[PDB]
Amino acid sequence: MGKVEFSGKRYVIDGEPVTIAGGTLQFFRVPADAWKDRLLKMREAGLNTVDTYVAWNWHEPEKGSFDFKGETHPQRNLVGFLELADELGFYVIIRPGPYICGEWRNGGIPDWLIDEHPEILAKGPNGPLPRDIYYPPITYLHPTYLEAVGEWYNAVFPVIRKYLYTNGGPIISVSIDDEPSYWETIFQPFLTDYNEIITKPGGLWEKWLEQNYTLEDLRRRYKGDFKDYSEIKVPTSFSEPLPKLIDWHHFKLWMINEYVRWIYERMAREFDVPISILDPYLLQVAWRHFFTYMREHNLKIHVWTEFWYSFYRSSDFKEDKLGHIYYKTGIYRYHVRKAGTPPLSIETQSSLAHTIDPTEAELLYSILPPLGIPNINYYLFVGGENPEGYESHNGITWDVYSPVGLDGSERPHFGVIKALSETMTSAEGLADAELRPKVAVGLYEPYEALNLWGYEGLEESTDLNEYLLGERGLFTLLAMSNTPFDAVDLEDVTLDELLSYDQLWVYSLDFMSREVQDKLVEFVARGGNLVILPMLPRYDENLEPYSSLKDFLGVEVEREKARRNPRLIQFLSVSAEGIDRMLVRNTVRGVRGGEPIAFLGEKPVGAFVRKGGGSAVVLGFRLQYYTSHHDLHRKFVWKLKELQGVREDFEVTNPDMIVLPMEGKGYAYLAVTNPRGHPIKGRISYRGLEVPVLLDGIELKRRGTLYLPFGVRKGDVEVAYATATLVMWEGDVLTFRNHLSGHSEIALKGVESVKVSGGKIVDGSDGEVLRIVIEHPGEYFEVELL
Amino acid sequence: MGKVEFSGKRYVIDGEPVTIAGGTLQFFRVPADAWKDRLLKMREAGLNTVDTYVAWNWHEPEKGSFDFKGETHPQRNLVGFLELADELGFYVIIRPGPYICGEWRNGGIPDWLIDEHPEILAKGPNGPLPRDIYYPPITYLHPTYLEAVGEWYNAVFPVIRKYLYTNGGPIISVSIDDEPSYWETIFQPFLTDYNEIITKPGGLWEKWLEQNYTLEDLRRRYKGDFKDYSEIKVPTSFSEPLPKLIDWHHFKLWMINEYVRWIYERMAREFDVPISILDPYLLQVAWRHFFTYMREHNLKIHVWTEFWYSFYRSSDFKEDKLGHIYYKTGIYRYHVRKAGTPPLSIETQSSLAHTIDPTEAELLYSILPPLGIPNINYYLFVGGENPEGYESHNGITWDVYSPVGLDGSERPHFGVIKALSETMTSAEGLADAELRPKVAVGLYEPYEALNLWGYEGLEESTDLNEYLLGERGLFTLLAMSNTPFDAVDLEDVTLDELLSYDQLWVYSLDFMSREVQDKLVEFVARGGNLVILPMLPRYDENLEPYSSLKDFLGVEVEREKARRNPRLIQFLSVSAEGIDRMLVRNTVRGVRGGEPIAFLGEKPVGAFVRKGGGSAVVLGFRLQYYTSHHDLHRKFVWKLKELQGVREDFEVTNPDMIVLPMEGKGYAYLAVTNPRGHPIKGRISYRGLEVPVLLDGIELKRRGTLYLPFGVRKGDVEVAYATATLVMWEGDVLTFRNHLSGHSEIALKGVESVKVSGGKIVDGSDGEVLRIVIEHPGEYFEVELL
Ligand SMILES: N[C@@H]1[C@@H](O)[C@H](O)[C@@H](CO)O[C@H]1O
Ligand SMILES: N[C@@H]1[C@@H](O)[C@H](O)[C@@H](CO)O[C@H]1O
Repeated sequence: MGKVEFSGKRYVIDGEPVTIAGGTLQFFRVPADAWKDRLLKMREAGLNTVDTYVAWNWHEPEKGSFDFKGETHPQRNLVGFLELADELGFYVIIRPGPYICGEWRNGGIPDWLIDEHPEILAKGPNGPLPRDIYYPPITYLHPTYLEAVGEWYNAVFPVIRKYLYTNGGPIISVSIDDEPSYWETIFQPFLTDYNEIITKPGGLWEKWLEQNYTLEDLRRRYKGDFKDYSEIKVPTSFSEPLPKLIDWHHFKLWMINEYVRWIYERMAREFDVPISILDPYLLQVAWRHFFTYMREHNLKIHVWTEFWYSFYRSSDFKEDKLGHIYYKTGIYRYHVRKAGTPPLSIETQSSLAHTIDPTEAELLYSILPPLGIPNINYYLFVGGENPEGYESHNGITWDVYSPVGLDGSERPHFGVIKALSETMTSAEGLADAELRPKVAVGLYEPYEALNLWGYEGLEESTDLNEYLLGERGLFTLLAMSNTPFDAVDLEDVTLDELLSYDQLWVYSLDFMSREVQDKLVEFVARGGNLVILPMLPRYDENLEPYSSLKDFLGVEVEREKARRNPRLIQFLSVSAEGIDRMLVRNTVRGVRGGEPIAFLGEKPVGAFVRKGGGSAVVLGFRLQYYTSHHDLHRKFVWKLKELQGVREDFEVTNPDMIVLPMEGKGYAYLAVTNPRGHPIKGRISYRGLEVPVLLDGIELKRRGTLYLPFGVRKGDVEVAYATATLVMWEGDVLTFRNHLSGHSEIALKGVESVKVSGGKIVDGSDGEVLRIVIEHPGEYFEVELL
Repeated sequence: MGKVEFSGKRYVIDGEPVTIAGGTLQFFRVPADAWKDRLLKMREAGLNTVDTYVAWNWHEPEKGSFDFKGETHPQRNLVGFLELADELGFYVIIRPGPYICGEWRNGGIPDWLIDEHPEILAKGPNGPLPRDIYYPPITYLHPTYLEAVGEWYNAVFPVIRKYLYTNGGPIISVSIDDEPSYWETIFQPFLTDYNEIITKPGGLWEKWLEQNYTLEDLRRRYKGDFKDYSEIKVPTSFSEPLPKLIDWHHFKLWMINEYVRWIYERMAREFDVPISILDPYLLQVAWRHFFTYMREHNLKIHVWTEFWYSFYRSSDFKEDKLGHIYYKTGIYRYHVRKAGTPPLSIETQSSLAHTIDPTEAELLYSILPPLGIPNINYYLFVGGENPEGYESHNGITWDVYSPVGLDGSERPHFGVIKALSETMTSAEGLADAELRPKVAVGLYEPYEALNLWGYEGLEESTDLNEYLLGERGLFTLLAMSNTPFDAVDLEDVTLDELLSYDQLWVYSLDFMSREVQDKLVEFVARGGNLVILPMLPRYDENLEPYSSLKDFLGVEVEREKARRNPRLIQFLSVSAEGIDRMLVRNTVRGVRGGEPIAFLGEKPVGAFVRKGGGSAVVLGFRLQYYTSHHDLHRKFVWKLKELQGVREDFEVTNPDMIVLPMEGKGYAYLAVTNPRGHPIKGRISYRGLEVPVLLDGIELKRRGTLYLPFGVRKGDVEVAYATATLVMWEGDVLTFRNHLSGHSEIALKGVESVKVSGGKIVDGSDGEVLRIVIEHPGEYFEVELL
């Protein structure tokens, strides 16, 4: 019967592509007598999909007693919820754990398991962890754990199976665990896991060492005199060799990988819909290890992501967050496009901030499609409450500003979700259209680890949160400079992939593998344009001296140590052509050789070198997002792009108008956004076409986003452009939305006349085109083709 | 001829009270041909005062080479700027340093001084500080530094004296240095200052010790066996008695005080206008030591404050900030009102955030008058540029989103400043009206120091930023529960002052002085109502066992250590009557004895006692601002208020409508604000009135604030209430502003009928009270009395 398939960027249900617009309704945390009303409110919001966990400890409250029908509590009626969601026309994404996070007791793991079998608990290097901590960590690969999970799955899997879309029910995907990260302990490298199955002679650590390295390799890599693998003790402090620390991290990722494989093999045998997972490891760059392991073991897993930015404070989704969002969507889509599964955000923050400003929510949600993710689930969409004994992180409450309250109230971001869902499910060709940046950023996994840890040994700081990702990060600068970027894994990426970009930015610390340094050399030599900062690498992956990149480039970068104490971090000024005293923070390194292009006083601190038809810019400083009237940071980006020949497909008159062109075959949708949120006006050019023509500019009165059609066609009729979002085109009626100003300009080919409702034509022109300006007193208006 | 006096809350100029509405125009950073136009823009904003620094290193670029007239650079023409400001009818606040901060090179200190005399530099405990750090720190009491400062003052003081308001010029105050804080090093207790003049035998530390304590005292306080003061070496680490660390902190404050007095003695000789200072120490609760010092040396200094919340990122002035602003305004006005000088914010952030949302700016600024500060200077008001060689923190730019840009453009918070300043200068009786809370918080200065350091030696955590001050702090919870509060210094406050409140909240750590413990006992014995959390003190100021408060209360509190590792900090649920599973964080202590009122499972963790004539609520947990549908943290505050009989003078139907009553002699103004910013509707009860009567609730559509008149009158005519701000009443014309909804209700007594302009009457009633509901299409409308 029913079919759930996938192609390109979408799931395909019974042979029709569908864009997922989902809300999370955790049935087990919402009164059963309210489920139907709340699903009707999701219908009203334009959602086609419902996401829910299934919690082990909820449905098996005592060992051996399973309740999926509401026999012991009406909120244990999984069966009834799945039947109701189906009757009401929803797809279901189901997430049966065992771990479900969810701010729920033990993340779904039963106390009766942990209390009876404390030997499964993960341990610290000096003994047990405390027991009153949230989500008690567990040693994944302990057989007693796995056996118990298997018994959970044996109960719940037959219910899932019966209700799969392929069997006449609603369920379209089953997810593995929940963002498995060692129970949110991977961030702290010596908190976990020292369980004896790991650390004993012949234990998992020793076996993993033996599978990955020769003993001699480890003697050289860790600078040790080992006579047997059993002599290489688990690390317990930052005084141990950095290579060994990196290995300990990757060992943990390996154990998570084995756990995920174990679950996958059970799910794959039982279910013929897509098997999914959310944010493996709670890392991003380290996904390289996940996708490689999937390929190695033929695991057909659909990896999904999430976007969370504010917890237990008001929302804070403004221009500051763009760097991080661009980075995360970038590295996500790099891997998922190569796996061939649809990009999807299974958790898109809609709760857990105390007050969610609708314009900030709009910015977050609406930037996901141009950044490659058109399939979006809002979490938590339906507010709830925690049954007694199942509280964890919020006490009784599970309604922290959800779009629909526990009482059925509608909060302001409900209407944001509704408007964007209508567009995403209805606008022809939008989901399939793709941003195609001219620029890439090169990410390097080991640095993610170091940032996670706050590692301090090196010449350069590991505060990549500050210099790359955050409110002043380089990535935020690139976004706000109107420089869209792909993100690539520097170890995995091919030369041909790199050379597909006009400019590659690489942030370097002291060390960089031989394989990556040599690759960058080849990139440049073959015509690539590099920007590298704030130093060149001096060491390889083993911390042994190695500098092929630097030697090829023919410059020299002074040695200087970056500072960590905020009071001691310098405030310095760098000048360049057309750039008088641009602020830079922290230690600045002289760059000798090549053509000097930036200066700290009379000292060169950035240089340009050409090699064949390629080039490199080497900066001895951290370039960050700062803005002002003078706006030198943005200007410097633009000067580097001009130096290396980078030309975007679009131009703007107002630098605060951020444009992301979503290109399809013969058409595009330009996402046009105002992240700063102050009123802005300007013109845009796309591939040489300047818009608007009759209006003085596109006006965006506040923070928000438009998806402007360029070349969207049906038959012989084309929307050459519009300054309003084309929400849908049904028969001969075009529905447009412009919630950011009171007028819109539309340019049409192939039609002689129109009738407008919800507004008045106040201006127009041509033979070439039917151009009209419509004043509309609301957000929505319709143009009927005659 | 002119006189500058002061009474109450206001400076009194030529016999008349004036409300200060200022902007900073740092003439030295603004092109001289724009000064006039910028000052005229300030007059359009309703500003009556201009603030500026005078920079030593700018007007003395070489030793002995002074320029105050533009003889060497047009922006050195201080004299010309003062004449201009005077011609244009501005008051001037002048701030001649020597330190001026200002994101300016060395904070104003000449390089030729530091380069010739490095012996004046502050030292670290291990060696010199680095030379390339911002604001090179200086040993204030080094005779070579003070000689140099004296020469600066011998040059600029005659200029300032000529231009004093008392001598026919515009200058109404001269400020001392700038927030002297040991050059932003006081926060790190072991970064500074180990200059030999401090640390040597017979040096400033040893002399301070001997002035403050006997040797016998120090043996007790430090648990030591010293036979000489020379054995008591300066601390360089936390492996010192905690009292000794507190004394090292206080000794630095004393050095700052000495520096201030040295400056003050020179100024007082020269100047007969108020001598002012901004935020001594960059601390708040430590102001006790500054006011005590003022008293002890008979210094007449006017202490002013500042409000800054976002740096080098977008503004973020939402509900999360209210706890800190209530705290800081509270402790400021506690001290300043005892001093008898006017409350004034000399720097009210209007720049240095990348984009300032006007609603967030309005919340920041408009909350100051109801929190006791009607005199406000907006910094930086006029955007500028730094002369070459004088950059520090921003490179070339000094225009980071100022209200007036470098090019004279207006940014969106200009209009917010204009509208507030027009109201503060025109609304009769507004500036003199006073908040009179029912509740106070008791602040304890040693705990401020421990929060600065992140001190780890105690049972309780010193993370007061988290538990008291910040986004989830207790003080934000108080503010958002509609509980205005005063903030009192526990050490200084009299019993009489305490007993004037209906409830006192005290956050306690392990130790609390015998004086303060005993004062708390007396307070409850004499009828006071105490709330104390999350423990009772077990030690006195010398860390010897001392538990007078506990002993009097007759409770016992479990001993448990609070956690610092975020992964290990507990999430727990506390219940009470009406309160099912309210979230708490971190360790929870049983409280045995008294009437149990709060429970962790079956364990009492909060008790209520009645002792002497008063009462005390003792909580073994940290109460924080979390919100949700259930809203249990606000509800718990409400329950405790009820328990102890605390009744505000107002009631409100919407708990997000925050109300601060400003009480006058025969009238009041109710500040009504929407800090969360989502649209809110509600009704207010106040002064026996219901507001509104006809209109369907007061609507605040977005973040912002109204000052609603109650009882404002001229002769027989009285505004009983209105739901718009009364900005001015001139002749028979009342001018109202409601920029937060499109309808307002007015209630007048003594007048039979009115004429409206700017709106239409859409409902009304009479008889002893004329009530009209006006629909207005703009923010302002007028009511003329007939
Ligand atoms: N998958 C988790 C959710 O289960 C949790 O509810 C959400 C908010 O903390 O964080 C995401 O990482
Ligand atoms: N008095 C300083 C100012 O001089 C500075 O310009 C402002 C912004 O950082 O902070 C205050 O603390």
